[PDB]
Amino acid sequence: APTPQQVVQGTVDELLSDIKANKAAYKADPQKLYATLDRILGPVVDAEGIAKSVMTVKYSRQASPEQIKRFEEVFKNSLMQFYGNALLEYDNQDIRVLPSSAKPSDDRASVNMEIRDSKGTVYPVSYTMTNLAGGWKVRNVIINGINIGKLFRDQFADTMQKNRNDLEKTIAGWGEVVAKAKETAKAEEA
Ligand SMILES: CCCCCCCCCCCCCCCC(=O)OC[C@H](COP(=O)(O)OC[C@@H](O)CO)OC(=O)CCCCCCC[C@@H]1C[C@@H]1CCCCCC
Ligand SMILES: CCCCCCCCCCCCCCCC(=O)OC[C@H](COP(=O)(O)OC[C@H](O)CO)OC(=O)CCCCCCC[C@@H]1C[C@@H]1CCCCCC
Repeated sequence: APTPQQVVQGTVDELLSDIKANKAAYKADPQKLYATLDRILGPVVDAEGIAKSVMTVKYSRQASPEQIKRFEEVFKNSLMQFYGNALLEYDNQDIRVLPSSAKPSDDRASVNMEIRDSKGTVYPVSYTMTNLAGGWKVRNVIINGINIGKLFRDQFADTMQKNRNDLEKTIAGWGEVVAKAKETAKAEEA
């Protein structure tokens, strides 16, 4: 069986080489890029675990499985809509998966990497992995010190309090949280 390090390295190599070979077709049709993303990342992403992680048990247990699913989709689709093109504009950059001692039989692990971009500007990116029945999957992403999972966890709680714990209202507006997540991170970084 593979280790979380290999699952990361393999996914990075597969996705980057796939984008490089088809960079022209994706720039012309983003729906093709979105499909390839779902095909490559889908198997290695714990979408339901991430959704529940952002909602917290306090709110997920007030939601139906059909509702949690609809929250996954708004999350996925909005992430691709506002941050999918980023994988095309700068796929010329370098990535380095840093060492790790995690074994395949482990139940949890964190895999760190570095992204050298624009003349060598390095930001760390970390992936919190969890070993499930379907193998190792991403459960959280930390970027340059910003716990993205906790960021959305806080935004979800703030929006739920404003909507008087209306899940439907929160889901119908979650696209706007994702769209602003980048500046939300920049402000929290300065
Ligand atoms: C169940 C279904 C699963 C499917 C889910 C779909 C998920 C969608 C994926 C969305 C990807 C997010 C990219 C970050 C966007 C960003 O942040 O916006 C530009 C950035 C800002 O930075 P910067 O401050 O320079 O520019 C800002 C100026 O506006 C200031 O003026 O820059 C860049 O382009 C850097 C891009 C480099 C990223 C490439 C790294 C490797 C790729 C991601 C894969 C690896 C995944 C492996 C998974 C493990 C199993
Ligand atoms: C439900 C489905 C989930 C699917 C999960 C799939 C995993 C995909 C993993 C994608 C990793 C991409 C990392 C590149 C970002 C970057 O290289 O950008 C740095 C800059 C900060 O550094 P700067 O301050 O610019 O440094 C400059 C000097 O300071 C000058 O002085 O931009 C930023 O802020 C980055 C932060 C933007 C926030 C958007 C988050 C979207 C992203 C897709 C993930 C989230 C997945 C869900 C998480 C829930 C647990």
